[PDB]
Amino acid sequence: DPTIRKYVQSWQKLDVDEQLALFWFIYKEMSPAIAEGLFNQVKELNHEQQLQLQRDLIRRVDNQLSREYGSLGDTTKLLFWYLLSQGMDNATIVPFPADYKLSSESQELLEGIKGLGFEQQITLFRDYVSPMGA
Ligand SMILES: CC1=C(/C=C/C(C)=C/C=C/C(C)=C/C=C/C=C(C)/C=C/C=C(C)/C=C/C2=C(C)CCCC2(C)C)C(C)(C)CCC1
Repeated sequence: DPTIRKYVQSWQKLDVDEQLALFWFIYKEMSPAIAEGLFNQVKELNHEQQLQLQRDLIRRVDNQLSREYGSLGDTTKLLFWYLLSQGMDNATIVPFPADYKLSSESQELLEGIKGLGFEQQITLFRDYVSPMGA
């Protein structure tokens, strides 16, 4: 389980967009009210602002939405990130680009994360999204 922190640290060394790409592809290889609430504030924005929030959450930017995120529990935070992925498959959230290919480093992490067990993956994801926001 020290290997989980290494995934988190490796994940946190990538570019912000690279991080979001890795998170999205993992989603393709696979408290709710509070999450649905924050999720509504997201899809109520313009598609561009939807992108800037997710970046701002990874960058720990200090704004109102990041503060709300940062004030939630780990479970809610991860559920929020799930509803974002669902909102993207349903075209509710700004879509993901087809022509994006993962860096050599990212594809290594992904296959490495494909090796972990479902519960270690959940543990990984919770720790990755837990310190985001403000
Ligand atoms: C590419 C790019 C972009 C974008 C991107 C994005 C936007 C992404 C996103 C991504 C995402 C948005 C992702 C997500 C993910 C999610 C996930 C991965 C989730 C998971 C979850 C889970 C795992 C859960 C579990 C559970 C529950 C539900 C609760 C408790 C119990 C259990 C455990 C069952 C742009 C446009 C700028 C362009 C350039 C770059």
